[PDB]
Amino acid sequence: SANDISFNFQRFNETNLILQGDASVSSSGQLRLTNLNDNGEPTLSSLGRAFYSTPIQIWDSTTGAVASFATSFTFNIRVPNNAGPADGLAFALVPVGSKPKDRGGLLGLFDKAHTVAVEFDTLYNRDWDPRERHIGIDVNSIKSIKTTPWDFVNGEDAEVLITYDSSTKLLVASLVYPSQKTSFIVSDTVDLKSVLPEWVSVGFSATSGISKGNVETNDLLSWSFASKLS
Amino acid sequence: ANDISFNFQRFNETNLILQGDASVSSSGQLRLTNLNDNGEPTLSSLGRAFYSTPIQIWDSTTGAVASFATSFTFNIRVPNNAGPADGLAFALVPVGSKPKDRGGLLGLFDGSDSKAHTVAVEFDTLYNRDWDPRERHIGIDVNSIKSIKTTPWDFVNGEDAEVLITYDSSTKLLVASLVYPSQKTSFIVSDTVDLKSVLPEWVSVGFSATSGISKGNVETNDLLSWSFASKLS
Amino acid sequence: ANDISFNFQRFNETNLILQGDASVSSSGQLRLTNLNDNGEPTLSSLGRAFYSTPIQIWDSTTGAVASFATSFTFNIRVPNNAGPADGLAFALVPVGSKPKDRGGLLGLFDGSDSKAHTVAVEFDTLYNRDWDPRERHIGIDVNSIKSIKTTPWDFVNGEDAEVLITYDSSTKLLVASLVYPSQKTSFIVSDTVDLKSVLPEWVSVGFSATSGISKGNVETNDLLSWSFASKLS
Amino acid sequence: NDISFNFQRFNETNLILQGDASVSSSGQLRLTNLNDNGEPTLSSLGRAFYSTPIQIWDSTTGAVASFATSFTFNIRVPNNAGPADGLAFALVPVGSKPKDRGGLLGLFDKAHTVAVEFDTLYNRDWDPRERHIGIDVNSIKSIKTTPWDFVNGEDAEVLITYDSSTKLLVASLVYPSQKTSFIVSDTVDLKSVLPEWVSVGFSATSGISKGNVETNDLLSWSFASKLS
Ligand SMILES: *[C@@H]1O[C@H](CO)[C@@H](O[C@@H]2O[C@H](CO)[C@@H](O[C@@H]3O[C@H](CO[C@H]4O[C@H](CO[C@H]5O[C@H](CO)[C@@H](O)[C@H](O)[C@@H]5O[C@H]5O[C@H](CO)[C@@H](O)[C@H](O)[C@@H]5O)[C@@H](O)[C@H](O[C@H]5O[C@H](CO)[C@@H](O)[C@H](O)[C@@H]5O)[C@@H]4O)[C@@H](O)[C@H](O[C@H]4O[C@H](CO)[C@@H](O)[C@H](O)[C@@H]4O)[C@@H]3O)[C@H](O)[C@H]2NC(C)=O)[C@H](O)[C@H]1NC(C)=O
Ligand SMILES: *[C@@H]1O[C@H](CO)[C@@H](O[C@@H]2O[C@H](CO)[C@@H](O[C@@H]3O[C@H](CO[C@H]4O[C@H](CO[C@H]5O[C@H](CO)[C@@H](O)[C@H](O)[C@@H]5O[C@H]5O[C@H](CO)[C@@H](O)[C@H](O)[C@@H]5O)[C@@H](O)[C@H](O)[C@@H]4O)[C@@H](O)[C@H](O)[C@@H]3O)[C@H](O)[C@H]2NC(C)=O)[C@H](O)[C@H]1NC(C)=O
Ligand SMILES: *[C@@H]1O[C@H](CO)[C@@H](O[C@@H]2O[C@H](CO)[C@@H](O)[C@H](O)[C@H]2NC(C)=O)[C@H](O)[C@H]1NC(C)=O
Ligand SMILES: *[C@@H]1O[C@H](CO)[C@@H](O[C@@H]2O[C@H](CO)[C@@H](O)[C@H](O)[C@H]2NC(C)=O)[C@H](O)[C@H]1NC(C)=O
Ligand SMILES: CCCCCC
Ligand SMILES: CCCCCC
Ligand SMILES: CCCCCC
Ligand SMILES: CCCCCC
Ligand SMILES: CCCCCC
Ligand SMILES: [Ca+2]
Ligand SMILES: [Ca+2]
Ligand SMILES: [Ca+2]
Ligand SMILES: [Ca+2]
Ligand SMILES: [Mn+2]
Ligand SMILES: [Mn+2]
Ligand SMILES: [Mn+2]
Ligand SMILES: [Mn+2]
Repeated sequence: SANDISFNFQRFNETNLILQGDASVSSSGQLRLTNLNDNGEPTLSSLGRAFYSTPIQIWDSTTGAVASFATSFTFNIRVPNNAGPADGLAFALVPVGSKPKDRGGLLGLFDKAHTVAVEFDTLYNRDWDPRERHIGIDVNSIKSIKTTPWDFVNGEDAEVLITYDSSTKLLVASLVYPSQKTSFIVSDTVDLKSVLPEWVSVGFSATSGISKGNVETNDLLSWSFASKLS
Repeated sequence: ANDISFNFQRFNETNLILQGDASVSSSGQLRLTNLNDNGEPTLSSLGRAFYSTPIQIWDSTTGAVASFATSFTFNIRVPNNAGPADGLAFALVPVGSKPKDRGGLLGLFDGSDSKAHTVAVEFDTLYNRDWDPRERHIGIDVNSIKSIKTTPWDFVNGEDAEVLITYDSSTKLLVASLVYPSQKTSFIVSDTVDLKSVLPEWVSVGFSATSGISKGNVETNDLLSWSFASKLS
Repeated sequence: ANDISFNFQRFNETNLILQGDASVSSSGQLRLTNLNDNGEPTLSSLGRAFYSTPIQIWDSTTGAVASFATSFTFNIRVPNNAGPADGLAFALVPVGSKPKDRGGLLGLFDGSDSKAHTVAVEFDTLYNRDWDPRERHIGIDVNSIKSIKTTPWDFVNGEDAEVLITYDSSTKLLVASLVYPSQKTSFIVSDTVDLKSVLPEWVSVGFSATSGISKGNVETNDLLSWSFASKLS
Repeated sequence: NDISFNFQRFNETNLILQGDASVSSSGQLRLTNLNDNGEPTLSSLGRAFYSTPIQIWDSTTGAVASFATSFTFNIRVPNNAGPADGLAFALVPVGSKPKDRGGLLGLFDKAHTVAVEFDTLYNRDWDPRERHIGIDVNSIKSIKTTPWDFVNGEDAEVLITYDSSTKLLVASLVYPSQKTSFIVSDTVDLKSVLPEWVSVGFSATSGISKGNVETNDLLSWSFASKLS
């Protein structure tokens, strides 16, 4: 029963995605999670999500097996002139068929949750966030089990790698800016069996801010995923 | 680029589109055609099953064509005092394609004058005199149940068959091989296929099978494992 | 579990052990056998070439046996008014083994009473009356030039042949296939081989080829590309 | 010209061992010397390379490899000692011999060498003060470092990647036991520093002075390269 799935997209197409809320694929093959107006500028209170169109098996109830996975992606978050960024984007494992949740600081993921995410959090929410912008590991809550500071760079491609090792239960997320040569990493244990259903949708969720001048694009340029169910 | 790879040692309904009689058993076998509650195959059965996300086979903007490889183990079992019919096939079909004719048309083709935009590799257990060669055969099927090429296949009742199908977009060569690990026998067929001119840009990949329409011509059409990989140049 | 994988679209001497007449050309072809000053293959030529790191095929502590898959493109060219001889083989051999007999023994086996501890897949272009089947063939060779199993091979002069060899350690099935993309012809042979009982734990993987010993029986033995993968379960 | 390997246990048969390096009966790559009590010894120097060279770039085509390596290491310091000197993953010229002991990690003394060091001993002439992960381009004086909170005797998991399209080299380390993680990244022009073909592997040294010593054990190693 040793199952695997791997995919690699250097360009996106709608045909193998479930798009929700504001998410679209551009004619240039970019996954734009949040809404652009007719002038190509990001709008307020935007919420988009996008998932690979086939569910991934994360664990097996008969055998007690848990999947290991790795994903990499390139994102571009651009803030217009005279604006600050909000709210961020996340890679997520969510229940099959789940619909977007609350927007703004809850990143379309949160509002019995069964969601694990890695957030790239561009806006301080004083009720649960650390002060600086951060990479967070989110287990059924917007209040991360662990964060690491992230020195956000406006409009420059970020390259992410997230891995999950089912033998150590360690989830590790890293981001590098090839242009700035800066890099960030966070790691914590997450018991996927105890939090997620057996099958999940994998993909992304992103929101723009709810108030004028708190806004950003949330673009994915490339995405690779691989899972192995031991 | 748009690459995809999967490996199923056990099947689950969650990542398949099942059509007609196809089911996944509680043991994780993909049973393409109908079994009664005693595990005996029924007449005039038709099932298909596809991976639930479409595969990009070629790109009209760039002219790129995918290369792919698939392997699978199948088990065709014929009840005592029957011969086998009709066979099973691995296929690339248009997204949202519905099953076609039963019996000798393997749920992939019909007697219509419309092109199926379907490429398949058939494991054909029943002679249809209007298009088949006389012996049981592996065929390469391009928009027709009349294979562009076949090779004889010495069918073995109820024994696991291991298949490998490869498509090289640089030579346009499609190659299908089958081995019976129990009998140590092997078969192979090869032909060129221009995927761009026959398939749409995106396809569903999976299987189609039919049982015979007449008493004493019947078989199971079980898949035990399936691996697929595609790479769009 | 341990693995090794490599893929060469062009050869370089830096990652090969070359023996006898084997050379790598400035165009990146692995030429196993020699050319005379007239640009024709010479008589009694013998070359071998191995990946320069040994592969672990099995483990005596764990009882694990490797599964492997290899693919390669070869070009055998015969001068006008000649027939081909003797052939080329993919082989697993003991680490540090030296070339064996010329001609019909393909540089892999000799007339000694010692076990060569060698498994090969031969592409045999010359009938040897003491042990061969009548037609040219793909053979599976276990410690002897007298193949445990062969399949006829319709040799085509000077056309690229594409080979795939797989070994599944769970069924012990070794399968070899050849296709000519130009002719769309294909051949396959399969048999079980217990690698633990024949090979040492570590082997060198690569090729062996010979040209004929008598005028008018001669060929080139060129490798154009080679991919290998092993997985020690 | 692509190459991939994965060793969950080591064997001598596919390695070039230099100086003190050995493979144990348990299949661990021990880069530095152990005494009869299984304790690490002073002034040890060991290297170990995959026994086939890797093609890193091609002068005819201008192609540069992308690569990725992962490995688990165990650095153990005896009681009443501190650690020295560290271990490194390196790309070195084919047939390269070990260089200087101690703080030079067996790699330096233009040695046409690129390395990622896990540096357990402050050398005031070139190091930053805290233990660190460094990117080393032809010098023991890293082009870039990041602090590393060394944990005595706990398994460390490393990932190093090199993307030839961005020229970005990234190294990361995690302690699964402590849930701590570290990362450093810089651009490296491999064409201008390495030969076309290299040996890939490890170099490690134990300290030269009493009470500065460590084991330098590799437990698993995966490597993959792709010459575009
Ligand atoms: C392919 O993969 C699939 C999917 O993974 C495999 O299918 C699974 O197989 C396992 C093992 O056989 C099944 O486990 C068994 O489940 C039953 C309970 O079944 C009923 O409840 C299911 C759960 O419902 C809750 O959770 C879901 C989300 O996870 C939620 O949507 C529901 O609304 C519900 O929520 C409620 O409960 C929660 C806590 O439990 C609360 O928080 C929440 O707020 C609510 O109160 C449900 O999915 C299931 O429905 C499926 O199956 C029915 C048929 O029964 C079908 O009609 C439906 O369409 C669904 O498909 C049911 O309603 C449980 O009783 C079993 O327990 C026995 O075994 C355990 C294990 O040892 C023992 O501890 C027990 O004592 C007992 O003896 C068992 O756990 C699982 O139900 C099933 N899931 C699905 C989605 O089908 C499939 O087998 C794979 N195929 C192959 C070939 O391998
Ligand atoms: C990586 O993978 C590799 C390859 O698979 C593994 O390596 C292989 O490991 C196996 C298992 O250890 C080795 O084979 C064994 O080697 C044993 C030693 O072989 C040598 O020594 C033998 C004995 O030598 C003594 O006796 C002879 C007389 O018979 C004298 O001539 C000689 O001088 C010695 O005499 C002295 O000691 C004896 C002690 O018995 C006294 O009696 C005398 O008084 C005197 O003092 C010798 O016979 C033999 O020919 C060798 O020289 C051997 O015992 C055993 O049976 C077995 O063969 C492989 O050698 C090794 N292979 C390679 C390629 O190196 C490795 O394990 C793996 N590593 C991991 C981590 O898994
Ligand atoms: C993704 O692929 C789809 C399908 O090939 C493309 O959508 C088709 O585009 C053609 C060309 O304009 C239309 O005539 C079809 O009707 C489209 N089909 C659908 C379902 O709308 C699409 O262009 C590709 N997307 C990107 C971003 O490349
Ligand atoms: C195999 O690789 C070797 C080592 O790079 C190539 O030889 C070198 O080629 C470069 C560029 O052509 C020269 O700058 C070096 O001086 C060569 N060194 C030698 C010949 O030792 C060699 O050409 C490659 N072989 C093939 C068949 O491509
Ligand atoms: C380290 C995570 C495993 C990646 C393969 C699914
Ligand atoms: C994804 C594999 C390509 C097919 C040619 C052997
Ligand atoms: C190493 C992969 C080979 C498996 C044999 C089919
Ligand atoms: C399907 C390709 C086989 C050659 C080695 C991966
Ligand atoms: C061979 C894979 C390279 C990946 C480096 C980012
Ligand atoms: Ca926030
Ligand atoms: Ca028929
Ligand atoms: Ca012969
Ligand atoms: Ca130092
Ligand atoms: Mn946050
Ligand atoms: Mn037919
Ligand atoms: Mn022969
Ligand atoms: Mn240092």
